[PDB]
Amino acid sequence: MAPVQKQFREFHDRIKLAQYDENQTLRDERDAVLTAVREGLKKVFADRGEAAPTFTPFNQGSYAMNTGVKPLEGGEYDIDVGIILNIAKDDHDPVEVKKWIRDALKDYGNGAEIRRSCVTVFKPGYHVDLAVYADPELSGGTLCIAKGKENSRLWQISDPQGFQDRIASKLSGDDAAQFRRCIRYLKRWRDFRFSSDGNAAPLGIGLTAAAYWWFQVSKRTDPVSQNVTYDDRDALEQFVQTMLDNFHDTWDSKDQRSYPRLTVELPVQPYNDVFEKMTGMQMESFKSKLQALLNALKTAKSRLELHDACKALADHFGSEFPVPEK
Ligand SMILES: O=c1ccn([C@@H]2O[C@H](COP(=O)(O)NP(=O)(O)OP(=O)(O)O)[C@@H](O)[C@H]2O)c(=O)[nH]1
Ligand SMILES: O=c1ccn([C@@H]2O[C@H](COP(=O)(O)NP(=O)(O)OP(=O)(O)O)[C@@H](O)[C@H]2O)c(=O)[nH]1
Repeated sequence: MAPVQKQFREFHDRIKLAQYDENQTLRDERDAVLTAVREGLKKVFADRGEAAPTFTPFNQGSYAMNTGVKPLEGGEYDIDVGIILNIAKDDHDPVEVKKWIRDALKDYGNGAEIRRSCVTVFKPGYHVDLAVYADPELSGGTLCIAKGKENSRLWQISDPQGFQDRIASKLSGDDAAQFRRCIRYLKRWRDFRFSSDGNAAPLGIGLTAAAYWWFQVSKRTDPVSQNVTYDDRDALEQFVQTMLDNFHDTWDSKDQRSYPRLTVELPVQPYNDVFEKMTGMQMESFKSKLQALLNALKTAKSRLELHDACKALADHFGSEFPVPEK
């Protein structure tokens, strides 16, 4: 077994949150918000004199892709769900359609909100993000998400299920398990080391897309038993180094200097840079913490004391990373 592998797997056990298909609590919180939208929609449509449109829900985000992590103590997790309304996109305003959902949920938990890319509804210790789509069958065969706020506002080409397929299909079996563990490791690193300023934090979807582009399996196959052991520390080292290698100095005419920028395109429509909202200064801070994480992964390979190897990693991963006594 690889150095620190046992402690990586124990860390993984502590940070993992079970996917929808394995998690009754998340399925119930999801389904309660879905019910709340159906009932809520009757109310909104009683003023327009016809049946509210029906919707088809589907799982999205980390609990659909089995890349979910528990929040830090007193943080919130996000349940992500898509609803495809039985509407033609050209017949309705995206913000109008997101308004229906917001007003449907106005009086659910601590209220609803219209975001650039979703309607978010707040409850204790978690929020639910409802991506709102028009019917492809009614909208010229494309799946379009409702983008923009009151203060702003389009139907944008979207492919959440294609993204989810890409993440599921990149690898299989125990190879795909290491891939998923390494996404979760970086999500906990993100939560632990970007807690000062949430806006500066690399989005979960960006770490997932980065893994899609750049993650490589690390495993060794015994010359005798042919028995296979995974090396998460080495997989993470190679993955982090590859991300660092893809930062590019980018000139900023206002500040008259360069900032290092990591561009991570979604591998499906709309193929946008998921990190495009991060400022140059937030990118410089992201790069420096990634470099510090890389340095710790290399130190952890070289320590004679397992205590010192694990301590070096706990400095970047936080309180759930096991540190054996010296
Ligand atoms: O397909 C999609 C796309 C987007 N989303 C949801 O959209 C959210 C992305 O976050 P956001 O873009 O909706 N937030 P925003 O209002 O732009 O913040 P800011 O302008 O800085 O003040 C995420 O929480 C996703 O879960 C989906 O759920 N599904
Ligand atoms: O830019 C994009 C593109 C796509 N999506 C879509 O939104 C869904 C996930 O929504 P999300 O933004 O919450 N991503 P997630 O993986 O849950 O990060 P995290 O909560 O930190 O673990 C996915 O099914 C994507 O297809 C976005 O949210 N943003």
